[PDB]
Amino acid sequence: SDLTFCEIILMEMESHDAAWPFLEPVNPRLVSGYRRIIKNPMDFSTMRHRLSRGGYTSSEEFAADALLVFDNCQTFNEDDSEVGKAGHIMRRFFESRWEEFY
Ligand SMILES: CCc1c(-c2csc(N3CCNC[C@@H]3C(=O)NCC(C)(C)C)n2)[nH]c(C)c1C(C)=O
Ligand SMILES: [Mg+2]
Repeated sequence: SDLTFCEIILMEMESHDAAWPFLEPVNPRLVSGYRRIIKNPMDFSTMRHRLSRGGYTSSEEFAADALLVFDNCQTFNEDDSEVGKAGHIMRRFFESRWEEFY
């Protein structure tokens, strides 16, 4: 039941217009300094894969990964960059959906 809500939230994030920076892992070969600055990368497909194999024991673990996506986004990208702007939309979306489930 805890995992049901995560499937709904993850499905909605995956299909969101603003999800485009977060659908796949950042390729550090293409992004100078990413490996240096971001210690714990995370993205929606990594969450999908972990959800698929049953690798989340609780919804709190799922939310930790979601928040990590947006913490990494704000650590690496300017708030007015295209990726930063998309990350703020996605972060607010996640927080608001998470709250109306718990
Ligand atoms: C800015 C990199 C980044 C992305 C991301 C995922 S798809 C994407 N793009 C697609 C089309 N044009 C804009 C941009 C792009 O390819 N720019 C060229 C590079 C910089 C890849 C050489 N960007 N997602 C996250 C979370 C990122 C970071 C650094 O946090
Ligand atoms: Mg926080």
